[PDB]
Order: sequence, then structure tokens, then C-alpha cells
Amino acid sequence: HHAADYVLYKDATKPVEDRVADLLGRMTLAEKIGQMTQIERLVATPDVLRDNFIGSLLSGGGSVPRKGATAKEWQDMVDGFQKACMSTRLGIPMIYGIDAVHGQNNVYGATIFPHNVGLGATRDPYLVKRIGEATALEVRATGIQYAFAPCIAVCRDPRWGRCYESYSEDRRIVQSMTELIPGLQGDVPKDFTSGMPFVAGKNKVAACAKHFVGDGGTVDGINENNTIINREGLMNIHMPAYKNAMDKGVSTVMISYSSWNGVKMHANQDLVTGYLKDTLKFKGFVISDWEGIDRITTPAGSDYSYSVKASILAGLDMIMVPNKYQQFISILTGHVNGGVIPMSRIDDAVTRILRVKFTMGLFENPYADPAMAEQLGKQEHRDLAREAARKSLVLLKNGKTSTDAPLLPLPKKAPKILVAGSHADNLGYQCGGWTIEWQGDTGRTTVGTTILEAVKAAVDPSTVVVFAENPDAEFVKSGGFSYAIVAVGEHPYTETKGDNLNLTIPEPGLSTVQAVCGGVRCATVLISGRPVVVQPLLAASDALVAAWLPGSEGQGVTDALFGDFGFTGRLPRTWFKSVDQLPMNVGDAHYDPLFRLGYGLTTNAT
Ligand SMILES: *[C@@H]1O[C@H](CO)[C@@H](O)[C@H](O)[C@H]1NC(C)=O
Ligand SMILES: *[C@@H]1O[C@H](CO)[C@@H](O)[C@H](O)[C@H]1NC(C)=O
Ligand SMILES: *[C@@H]1O[C@H](CO)[C@@H](O)[C@H](O)[C@H]1NC(C)=O
Repeated sequence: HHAADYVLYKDATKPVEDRVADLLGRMTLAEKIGQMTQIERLVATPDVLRDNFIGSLLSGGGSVPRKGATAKEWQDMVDGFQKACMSTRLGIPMIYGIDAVHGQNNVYGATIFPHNVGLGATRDPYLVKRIGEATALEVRATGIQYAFAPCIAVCRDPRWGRCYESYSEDRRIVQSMTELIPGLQGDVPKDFTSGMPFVAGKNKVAACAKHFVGDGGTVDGINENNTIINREGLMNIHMPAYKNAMDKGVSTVMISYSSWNGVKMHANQDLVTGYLKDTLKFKGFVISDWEGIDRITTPAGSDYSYSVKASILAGLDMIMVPNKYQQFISILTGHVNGGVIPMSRIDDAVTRILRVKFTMGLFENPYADPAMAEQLGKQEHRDLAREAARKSLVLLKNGKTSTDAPLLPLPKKAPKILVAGSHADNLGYQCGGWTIEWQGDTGRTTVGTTILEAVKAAVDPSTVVVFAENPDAEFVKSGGFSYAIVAVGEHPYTETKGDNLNLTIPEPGLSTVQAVCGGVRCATVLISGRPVVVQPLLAASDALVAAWLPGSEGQGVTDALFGDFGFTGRLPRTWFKSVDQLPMNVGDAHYDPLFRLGYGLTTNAT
């Protein structure tokens, strides 16, 4: 189709399957295995990317070109890696992936949306679609083309450190929130075939349904552990949202570290090939988790040759190595040359990776668009995050007795008010894990508005706002306050660091709520990733709000506290009476919640 040097896979007018087959038929085994290899930016250089024919890069949590880097700095980093990949013999562009799981959350100045538990409280799938749309724009502002989201885990035990990454313990709510996918990727056309990958073009990103499968069903909520459940239960609880993801054209699926009835997911051919590929007809690419194949063995990493064979024969397509790429490539090449892994398996993995890259337009637009840098932290997206934070809040109490005046909404005009607690003026605590650092962090880690700053922006100019992080009761009683807002809760955590058998918030938290509420009427704002022991906090408080991990836009909290909007959120999880009840889900003989799934009080706007 015309120039003397015409090569069909470079022709943007040709169907994707024809371009995939044309390119695959030209590739050496080194070029094929390179496509299957994803490496961390920290081990990448131009020569490494070219010499090893690398297919993908990622940033892990906190892996950034520098602290405070601008959107342009991110684009220049991604473009520098892409120029090396485009300089190989075949010029196959890399795809760059990142955990953009509540906005583009590793990046300074990105909008930080509420984490998924609070989004489940909104029961609003169109809000979540709009969040996917804004997230895709902020990820593309940094030159990145691929987000590892949504987590469609159905968390069945809140002792799991990833419970906050699950929309709900009710798979129907998780299924509804798969609307994140067409937000991130764009809507699929009317005649679309379920299981095909889709991305609309350069203003959207590839998505990732994760972690396949049963990551929210592990014993005692131990992260990465064993999910013990019959096939009926796996299929009725943990699997359904993957079918919704197929129908919405999710481009990739990431495998879980967890096991199902003792079989590692990263080595489970029956489920990855037999079910996901051969039954659901998934035609995008399957990616490992970070060192997921290493963790097939006990101890992890003790037989990496086996890890490679087991994972590739199970049906995984791309391996998040992410550091020991030379060993990964050498071992896989040896297995293929030895006849241990057939070429048909390599060709299927490369077909799927190429299919996603061609479909999303990566060969046509391999480089960043500098005009997109301005989308990062845009005020329209902050207004959306503020809407989502307010909708996520669940009002659990609003008066100590049935005859008390309702405390919320609070008046904006009062002579003097108190804002108190470790979480009232701490942006890192209100964002939680996966924000700037992998585990999150404390203090003013990015651009946003704390609860204290939100109160100061809300109240009448005559209202004096006093801040005290941990006042004693005497200070409160002597202060001439009309009321207090006191915010406390969990510290940031991610993955195994968040596994927690006691679910009791760190002190001082309860002590501060008791001191403040003992001195003046108080609204307690509980920041957490999950239900936590709450009876003592409730006993002390006039009103109590479960705010989850609401992100950078603390005005979503004050929008409800001062009655600009009514409270509407409803619990997306069961609130237990005691951790000795766990696991405790609807239907269990022992179901005896403090607050049931779906519970929430309301207010009317003033
Ligand atoms: C579950 O956790 C235990 C205790 O740490 C560990 O020894 C075991 O390997 C884990 N099992 C799985 C399937 O990950
Ligand atoms: C609860 O568990 C967490 C996470 O393991 C731990 O850091 C904390 O100290 C524990 N709190 C207790 C035992 O009161
Ligand atoms: C809010 O308004 C409705 C009338 O539209 C009323 O029925 C309801 O009781 C009001 N207040 C609360 C706290 O629900």
C-alpha cells in the first residue's frame, strides 16, 4: 500500500489483527520475549531498553523522577524511554504503567479522589465513570498510557490491608463500579465483542481489572494468602465483576498474589487460560503483579526458573519483573530453546500485548502531548473529587438521645469554633495509602485542602476558628466554643502493612475525641479505610461521620457538615460489633452487625 519500503504493521489504515499478524511474523525470539518483559524505571536506560527489546515500563509506588516533579518532567522521562524503544529495529513503542488508583496518585499536584470504599458508599456508578474520565486525563498529563485500575476485589474481611481498595463486600456494588473502565478507556462501540480490549485514543488510557481472582476472600484477611471457597462461591462472589469488565472492553487483567484452595493464581492454568481466556474470551493481555511469579514458591524467589515456567504456562502474557530483567529474559529464552515452553505460548502472549498497543493507538501516538500537562490537578477535577468525597460520607450518629437537637448541619456563623484531632490538618492522613509514596505519608505531601482549611473557607467571616491538635478537656471547657469538629482515625497504609487483627485506631484519637466532646458538643469525623472499633468513639460524640479516605478535597467534608448538601452516603460494608465476629457477612448464621450493610442517616441541605 505504496512506498517502496511499505511495511503493513506501520500502516495506521489497516485493521488491528492484520497489523498484529504482520508484526508478529517479523519478530525474533529476543524481540518477542522483550515484549513480555515489564521493567521498573529505576533499572531502565536507553541501552537496556533497546538491547533487550523491552515491551513495558512501570513506576512502582513512590517511583518518581524527583520529588515535586512537574507534569512536563514526567512527560520528558516517559518520552526519553520511548525514544529508546522507537529506535529498535522494529520500533515497537513501550507502554508505561502506573498505580493511578484514586487519581494519578504518585504525582505531586494530581487530584486525589476518595479511595474505592468511599466510592462504594456513594452508590453512584456515573460519578465513578466521571472519576475514570478525569483520571485518564491526569495520567496522560504525565505522558503515561496505562493505569493499574480498577481493583474489583470484593473484600470479605476488613482486617485485609487492601480493604479500602475494594468498592464493597457486595459484589453487585463492585459490578456497578466497573463503570470506571469506560471512564478510563472510553465507551466501547455499539456492536463491540465482550472480551476484546479497547482504548479510544490518546486522551484515554489502558485499564486493568485486578487482582484475578479472589484477592478479597483470603483467610483472616491476610494479604496475598489463601482464598478457601468452593467454585460456586468463587463464581458467585469473586468472579462476576470480571465478566462486566469483559463486556466493557478492559484492556488488561492483573493476576493476584493470592491462592485459590492452595493453588497460586500466578500458576493457575485452569483459571487464567481455561476460564479467563478460553471461557470469558478475554483477548487483551494478562500481567503479573510485582514479583508475583517469584512468590509462587516458598520461600519467594527460591526457584526463579520454575516461577518463569509455571507463570508463562499458566497463561500470563507480560511479567512485572520488575528489576531482574536480564535473568527473566535469559531463563525464558532457555525454556523456549529447550522445548519446555512452546512457541505457540510465546506467540499468544505477544499477540495479546501487540493487540492492546495497536488498538489504543500507541504506534500512532507513542510520545506525550505537551498540551495535556495542564490537565494535572485541574480545578474541574478537584470539583469532581469534592463531589465524590461529600457523597461518600456516611452519617452514623446525629444526636446522643432521641430527644436531642440534631447537631448537623452546623451553622456557618458562630462566635468561636474548635477544629481538633490528628486528622484535622493532615493532608497525607486524609488521602491514605497510594498517595505520593507507596504507603502514603504524613503532612502536606501534595496540593489539597485539609479539613481545617476547608472549615476556614466555609465559615462566616465573623466566625473565629481555633485549631488544637490534641487539646485537653480544660482547654475545651474554657474556650467559649459553640461546637467542635474533631477528626481522627487510621494512619496511611498499603498492602501487607495494613493487615490488622485489632482494628483499633492509633492514639491519641479516642482520647482527643473524649476530651473535646466532654467540653463542647462535637462532630467527630472518622478517617479510615474500613470499619474500625467505633463504640467508644460513638459514646463520646454528638454526631459521627465515617469519611473513609476522602482524598485531597477536604471541602467535600465541610460541604455536608455545614449543610450545603445533605448526607446521602450508605455503608458499602458491614460494620462489626467486635473483631472476634470476623469474618461476618450477610447470610452468615452469626450476622449481628453494629450497623448493617446499607445503613446511613440523612440530613437536608440548609
Ligand atoms: C499464608 O500466611 C502464612 C503465614 O504467614 C504463610 O506461611 C503461608 O505461606 C501463606 N499462604 C499463602 C497461600 O500465601
Ligand atoms: C493493631 O494492629 C496493628 C497492625 O498490625 C498494630 O500496628 C497495632 O499496634 C495494633 N494495635 C493494638 C494491638 O492495640
Ligand atoms: C428531609 O426532608 C424530607 C421532606 O422532603 C423529610 O421527610 C425528612 O424527614 C427530612 N429530614 C431528614 C433528617 O430526613
